[PDB]
Amino acid sequence: TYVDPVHEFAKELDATNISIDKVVGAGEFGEVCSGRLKLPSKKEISVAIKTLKVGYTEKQRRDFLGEASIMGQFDHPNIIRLEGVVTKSKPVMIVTEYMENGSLDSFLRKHDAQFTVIQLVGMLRGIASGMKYLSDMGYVHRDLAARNILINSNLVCKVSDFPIRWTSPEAIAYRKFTSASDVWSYGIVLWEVMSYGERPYWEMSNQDVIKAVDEGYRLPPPMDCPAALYQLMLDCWQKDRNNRPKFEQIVSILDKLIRNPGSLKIITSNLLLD
Repeated sequence: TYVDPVHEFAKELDATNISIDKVVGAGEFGEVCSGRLKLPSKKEISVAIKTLKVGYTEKQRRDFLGEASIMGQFDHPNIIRLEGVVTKSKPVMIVTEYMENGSLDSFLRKHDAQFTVIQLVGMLRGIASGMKYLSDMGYVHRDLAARNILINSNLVCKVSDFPIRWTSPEAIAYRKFTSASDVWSYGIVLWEVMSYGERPYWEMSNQDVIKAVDEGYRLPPPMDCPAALYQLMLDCWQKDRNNRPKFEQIVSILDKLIRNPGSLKIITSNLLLD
């Protein structure tokens, strides 16, 4: 079980063991960079590193470290790993799993139509497996989107970031956030992946995204989308949240498609009424 909140779930790292190799850019609370971490066993790994800005407020520090207090509760291959934090020296740091290929939406946009269907399904299965663990822990992510999935050098996808286009109708209507609203979001991620990082609902007015979805309109099948995967999207996007599949069921569906890749050969900016 997840517990809503730092040193209970995060290792205090010795800054001597951290080196910075490359500055990436600015983040919400400070700089973002990458580098290397020397583990207690002397193994050296690549890591992503985020710093808290100089002259931070106490609220900024709490909100920044709050990420680590959440991430550190999870230990799963498809959830970004927290290596630890530095708090006893400044700048304050959060050190996480290095992911060579960055955010999934931007990665896919660079590689439009360049992966096999089975490669894409493997990415999707990893995301679903991470979400099955989060939901098993009782954690509702609320921000599941391809931009919040990171992808490593071997194309393994992992949930990160601990949004009207990704939010279920009931969560928009009255803030009813449940694991079933994360399943809705997963359906949108499925569409994002099969579309190679197209923006869900493009740049439709937000009021129209809300109304169209309420009226029964759904994102159209991506080009060359397997029928099985478009059906899975529609299932994730059931109006009745109780009729959406559970994450365990999504993982099982994708595992069957991986085991029977022939099934993917059956193929299915305007919204379609469902």
